[PDB]
Amino acid sequence: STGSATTTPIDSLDDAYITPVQIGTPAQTLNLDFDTGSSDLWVFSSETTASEVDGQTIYTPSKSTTAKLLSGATWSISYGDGSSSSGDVYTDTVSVGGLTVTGQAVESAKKVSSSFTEDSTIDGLLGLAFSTLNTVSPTQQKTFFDNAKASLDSPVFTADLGYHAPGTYNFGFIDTTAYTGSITYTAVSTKQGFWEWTSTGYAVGSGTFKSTSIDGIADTGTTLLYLPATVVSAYWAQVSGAKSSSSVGGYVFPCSATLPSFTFGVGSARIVIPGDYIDFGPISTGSSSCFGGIQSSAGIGINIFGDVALKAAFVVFNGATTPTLGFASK
Repeated sequence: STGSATTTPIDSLDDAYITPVQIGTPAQTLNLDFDTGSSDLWVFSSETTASEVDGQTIYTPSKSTTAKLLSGATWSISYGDGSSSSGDVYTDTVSVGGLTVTGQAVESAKKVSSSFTEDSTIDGLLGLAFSTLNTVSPTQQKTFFDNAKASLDSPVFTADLGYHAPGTYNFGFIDTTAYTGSITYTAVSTKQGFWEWTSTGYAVGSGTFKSTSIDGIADTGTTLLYLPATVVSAYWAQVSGAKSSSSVGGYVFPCSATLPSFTFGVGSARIVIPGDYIDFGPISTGSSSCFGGIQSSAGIGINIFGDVALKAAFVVFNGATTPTLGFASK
């Protein structure tokens, strides 16, 4: 089997991407944030504290003939941005882009933090990191991809995120029309539960390439590119007037600037992020200070190849026995 679903930016800045997901019988379609940096599929639901729901579409398991309470199971998750959610668990039929899993753990939120409430466009998350990170207790549950894997034509999914445009998540096949040149594959460590890999270096604009190993994670659920402070300083030094602002919470730059590109290495191959991808607009409405899309990972504890980086590439998440990551230009 295979699946193919369009993923759509939630706003004009590409702050996140939503993908329609069918849950239950008859189908209930929720728009979920596909997140290769976590491993829980959770949804706004009929169980969610009413004051914490503001415009989201909810899953109502009592209206699904295939929903079953997973008795005794609970979940609770905290994300890198400090947001969180928790609740109990149903199993139900879940389909993405034509690909159907029966008996998928659907984690129903009883509580969500303010960040989730305040974002009316995201109805939940669908985690695509390794199932070892799944938070369901006392019986850990598998991700959608792990449940689908054995039925897939090939044990892979691909992320093809758009810049200010829709893109695609495919399951079970590699669309050879969706990228240019060849795909370069690189080793993955699953020791932390992430799609963790090592970039071979970087360049700023038309500058020379710096060969240096940068360990990080391929994370579709993170907006920006978070790299070591050395790398990030080198980038923003090429933008006149750019500075790190502790009051804003990262690098800002004059909105009048033209941003240079940023290149990252994948083995001997090179992925170029155009400068426009690194512009996240005014820090507040009407401001002439703009927020940068490349930020320091110092104090996160991990480097994150988030959407800013991933949307410049066609990315293969290879879930074979020995997992690997593939990157192509497009």
